[PDB]
Amino acid sequence: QVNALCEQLVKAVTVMMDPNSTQRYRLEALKFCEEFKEKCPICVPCGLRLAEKTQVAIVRHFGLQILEHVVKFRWNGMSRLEKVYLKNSVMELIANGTLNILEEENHIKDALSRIVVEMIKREWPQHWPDMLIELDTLSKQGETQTELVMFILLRLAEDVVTFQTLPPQRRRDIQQTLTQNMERIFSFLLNTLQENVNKYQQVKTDTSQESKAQANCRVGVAALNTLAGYIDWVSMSHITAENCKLLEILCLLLNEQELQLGAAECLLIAVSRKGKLEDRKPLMVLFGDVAMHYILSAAQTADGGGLVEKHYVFLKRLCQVLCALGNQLCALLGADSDVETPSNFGKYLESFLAFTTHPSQFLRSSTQMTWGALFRHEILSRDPLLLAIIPKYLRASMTNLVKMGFPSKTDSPSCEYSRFDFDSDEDFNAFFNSSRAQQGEVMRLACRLDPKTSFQMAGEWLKYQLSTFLDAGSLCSVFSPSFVQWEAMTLFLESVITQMFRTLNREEIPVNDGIELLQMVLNFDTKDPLILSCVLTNVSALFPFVTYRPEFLPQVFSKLFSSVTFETVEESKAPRTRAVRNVRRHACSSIIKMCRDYPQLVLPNFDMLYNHVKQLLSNELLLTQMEKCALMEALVLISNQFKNYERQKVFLEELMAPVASIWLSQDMHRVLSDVDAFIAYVGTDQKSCDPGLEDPCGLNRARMSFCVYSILGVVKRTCWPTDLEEAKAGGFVVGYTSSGNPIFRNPCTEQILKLLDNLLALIRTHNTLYAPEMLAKMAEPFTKALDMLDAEKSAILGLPQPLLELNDSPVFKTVLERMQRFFSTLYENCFHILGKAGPSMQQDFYTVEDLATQLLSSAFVNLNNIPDYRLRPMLRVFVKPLVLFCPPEHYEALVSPILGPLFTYLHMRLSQKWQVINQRESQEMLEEQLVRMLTREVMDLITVCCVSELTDLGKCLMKHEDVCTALLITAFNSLAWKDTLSCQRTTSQLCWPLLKQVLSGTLLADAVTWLFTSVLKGLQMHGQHDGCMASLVHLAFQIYEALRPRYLEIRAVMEQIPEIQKDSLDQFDCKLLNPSLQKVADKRRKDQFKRLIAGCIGKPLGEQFRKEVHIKNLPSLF
Repeated sequence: QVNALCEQLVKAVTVMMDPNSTQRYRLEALKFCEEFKEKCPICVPCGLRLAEKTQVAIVRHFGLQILEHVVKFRWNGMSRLEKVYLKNSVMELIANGTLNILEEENHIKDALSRIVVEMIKREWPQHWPDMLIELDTLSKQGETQTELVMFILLRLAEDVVTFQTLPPQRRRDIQQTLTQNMERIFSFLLNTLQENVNKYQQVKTDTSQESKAQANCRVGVAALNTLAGYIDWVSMSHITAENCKLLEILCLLLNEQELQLGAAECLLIAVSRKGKLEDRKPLMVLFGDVAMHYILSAAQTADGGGLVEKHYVFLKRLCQVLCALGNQLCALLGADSDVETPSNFGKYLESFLAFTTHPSQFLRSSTQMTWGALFRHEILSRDPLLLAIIPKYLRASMTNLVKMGFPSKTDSPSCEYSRFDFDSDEDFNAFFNSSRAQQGEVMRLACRLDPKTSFQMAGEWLKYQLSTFLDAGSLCSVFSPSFVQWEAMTLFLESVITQMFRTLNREEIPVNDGIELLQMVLNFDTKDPLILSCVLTNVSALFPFVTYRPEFLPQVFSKLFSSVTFETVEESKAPRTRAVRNVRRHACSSIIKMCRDYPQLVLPNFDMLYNHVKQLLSNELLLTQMEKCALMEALVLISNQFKNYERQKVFLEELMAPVASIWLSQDMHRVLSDVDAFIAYVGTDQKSCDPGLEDPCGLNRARMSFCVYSILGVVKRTCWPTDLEEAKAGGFVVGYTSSGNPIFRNPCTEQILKLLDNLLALIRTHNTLYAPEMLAKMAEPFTKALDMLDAEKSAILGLPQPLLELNDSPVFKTVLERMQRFFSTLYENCFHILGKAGPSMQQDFYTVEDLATQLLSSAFVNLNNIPDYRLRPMLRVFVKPLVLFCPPEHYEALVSPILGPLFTYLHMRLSQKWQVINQRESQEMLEEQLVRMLTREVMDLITVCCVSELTDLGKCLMKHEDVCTALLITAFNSLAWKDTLSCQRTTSQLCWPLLKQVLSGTLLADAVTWLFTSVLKGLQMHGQHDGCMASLVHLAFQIYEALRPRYLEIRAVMEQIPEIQKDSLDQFDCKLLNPSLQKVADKRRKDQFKRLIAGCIGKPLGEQFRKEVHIKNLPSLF
């Protein structure tokens, strides 16, 4: 009667998991299986019958699965005798009903472990008085039983600590029972691991008894994985209980290749705990001769093996162990007197340096953080051993700055490890660039400790590159030793000199040697653009020496300005390569940096610099617009040093007059007004495309770009003297505020205000051009002229940038990309002008006649059709600086009338697109990521607009009604969105001040209904993140004691939270309703009602990647 039903089930399985079965028989079989679990009361003895070892494992995997199902749901409708019969029968399965440990399927053990762990979840807190003793006794009987016990303990700890697939009150009961008996649990795990490991040691080698070797080995693996499952979260006292004997056992396991990875992971998890400082002291035991003996022996033994998938991972693990150990030593010294410098610090530094010189790029990048923590420490940066290893570290660092080791090539021994750790040359390029940017900071931290040797090696390297001839891939290259060694030397010298002038006294600076190097790089000459860029960066790096010997100032000029006109490669026979543009750009940039950081040196030469610049501007076709306006920015930076209002005023009028004639001409005025004439001027209406006849339009859009760039530069660079006395003397102070603050006037104001109107017209036409009605007016080859650039797409999508040789590569290679870049840089540059316009000319720009209405009629014309990738730079570049740089007197004049409808539209749009996303390769995730970053920028803008404990401007906003009815729903509706980093930002900093200033209106608003659902749904959204849990509960506690003594409608949703006892709630609510603070005082009532809200706590996905989500102290191997 049951054996026939079990045969029917076996038929359902053999037709279910069969590729030959048609879908109809298959779907009906599935229905019979799920309906067997759901509809049958005799599923327990059937499932127990199917799990017999004699049956096929598949059927068994079904049977226990069925059984599992029972203890999940059908348990509720069960009797006591059925329960105890199920426990006894399942334990009989663990003791006897299991296949041989060597050949038993692992997933069978996993399902059985699911059963036992679920039965533990159900009744272990009270109904299992001797479960630990029982698991111990049954484990002692055999090896299979010990392994299964390891599975049960690991999965149990995973579910109770991380996944929380268990009633919450039972979760606290089980967690407290674990914490109480944790000494016995960890003692059992350690004793069993040591026992099975010792038996493995005694049976390491036998003639024909390998079954016990592989068996006890696998048992040791399971025990190590369970220990790794507990070490991550248990208290530190159990790790160091028996005088840290766990650490010595794990170190003894490092020599065993079959168990080394597990021991290394357990040790790494142990030393990576950022817990209580006094409990982390005994970790320093690992600096001893014994622990470092096993660690170093197993480490350099693993390196002796080739690039095998095992030895490399183990080597990474040990490297991370040494890193986290060093971070521990850095984190302990200085805070406690009992912590001292280890006796074997020198050998540790030598081995760590050996990891720094390793071919693997990953291993080299892993040590950089610990090195920075060593150099940054106050005590260890004075230890003579570290200072003794600093020269070797700097030499190895210089060796590491050269970009070599691409996985596609085979020129370096790093290429092999790069093939192991990376997918393509692009990944290796981006990773190497970032890690190099980090070793710049760590390397400077090393240079401040030994300036003499660092400057010595930098100078020697510079002389080497100036004298030595190296292979260069046309005599030009980007991957050759020439370019990579030139770049590495340039960055090294840059960091060395920068930190030198940052730390060294002026009395101890090698002026003669630095001046010598500056002369050597000024005399050096190359026709290669990239090398020329390296030379320019070396001149800008060596420039501080000019202050001691300003005689070099002419020649330096000659080196920079000549580089501005580096068209010597090709004039008109072929287009200029991207390398050339990069060189001229480096030249103009270096000129700006010189005029910005040393204005008093260039000021007496303002006449010759102005004359040479205007001689470069005499020919319109010679210089690029960015180059022209960059040199203009330099001239303005020099002009600021005049410190006289009328002088800088006259110079700016004369400088901007050519921009005034082109910008204020009625032809240009009509171009920026009519949307059709704008297209005819830019030239996007071209039906048939030919390389010729496109030049006049290029001069048109080039002239417009020149005007916009010039306005942006003059607004950005012009400034009045910092010192108030020099401001009054030069005529820059024209009044005083109501509060008594000074009033300043900018010389560029009178000129820029004449351009503001046409600028706003251009912004109007550009914002309108995104409408599909006007977008369809463009030609077919220019339908994507307003689309997002490919570099922006690959950048926001996280994918690496394309890898190309700058020496042989056109600047655009596509007229469509030239158009797209033009529209992007123009659209962003205009909002840069309006962004910097406020702080540049504050009162004269804020008192503009009908300012807010003109901005709403120019900058916010078509916000529906404007995409996200154009909206976010607008808010970050224009709105945020405009709000943050506006006084509270002019606050309600133009800030609020713009912020109201803008924030409203942001709430509506973000709500819509976020609904589209949450309702469910590179094209869709692109838009999704755009929405996410747009949400981040909106939340940051709203945050700084209202929070610095609420700021003054925030309250001045809270006076208004529209910004409140649009501000309150946004910050609290933002919690229900997937962006986790933006949730923690608004909760602790923004969401709470939004209530302390509406206490008088909260009674009239009755917003208790929307607020509690918003915060609860927001907890349901992320949940898993500990930060969002702590902050979201902090808000949940703040909104609990604030609205409960006012409304009774809180209990309408407070009781809708699942797994809630009315006795518990009413015994933690009514006692909280009455203050009784004079009777009972409590400060930590948060941890009391956290159990009252757990259906919203959220749980991470825990069916696919079980171990990685649970263990949070294991660094990713990357």
